[PDB]
Amino acid sequence: SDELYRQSLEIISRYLREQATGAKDTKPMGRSGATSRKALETLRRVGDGVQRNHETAFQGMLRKLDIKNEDDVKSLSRVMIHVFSDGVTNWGRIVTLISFGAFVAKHLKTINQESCIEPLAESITDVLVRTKRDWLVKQRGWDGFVEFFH
Ligand SMILES: COC(=O)[C@@H](Cc1ccccc1)NC(=O)c1cc(C)c(S(=O)(=O)Nc2cc(C(F)(F)F)ccc2Cl)s1
Repeated sequence: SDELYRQSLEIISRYLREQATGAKDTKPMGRSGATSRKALETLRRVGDGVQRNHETAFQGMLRKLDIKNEDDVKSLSRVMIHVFSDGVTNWGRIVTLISFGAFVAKHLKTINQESCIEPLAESITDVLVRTKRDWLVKQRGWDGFVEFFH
């Protein structure tokens, strides 16, 4: 019964999976699909920029966390709650979180741990929704995300 969680996971999972594999998911979107489609298109544009600009920082974080398997992916939300909460909440920081997700998803594909990508998307979505639900609600959720970056 948690639409914010469901929609956020759908968007984040889609972005991480396509980033890691290079393949678009042809399956139709769930509820509020038009918005989710625009949110995904927005992440492709903004998140690809973030990944280019944040390579150094993202490599630094990946080295320190040393993520190599499902056990490391399952412990990630505890670390990322700390990292993500340690700064001003805005849409930019939220994109950075998801973009770091995509960066880690690409790494997981590289080391033949592609099966960890869905658990990673869950972890990222957990961090976002658990820490920022109230903020996301006030900022009009994914409709707000799309509008902000238009
Ligand atoms: C305000 O929006 C920013 O300025 C974004 C870019 C941006 C600019 C314009 C449009 C969209 C985005 N950038 C940042 O918010 C950040 C960049 C760094 C390097 C940090 S950090 O120092 O806290 N490191 C760190 C933090 C996270 C996160 F997101 F979970 F908090 C994951 C991974 C890393 Cl390595 S936050």
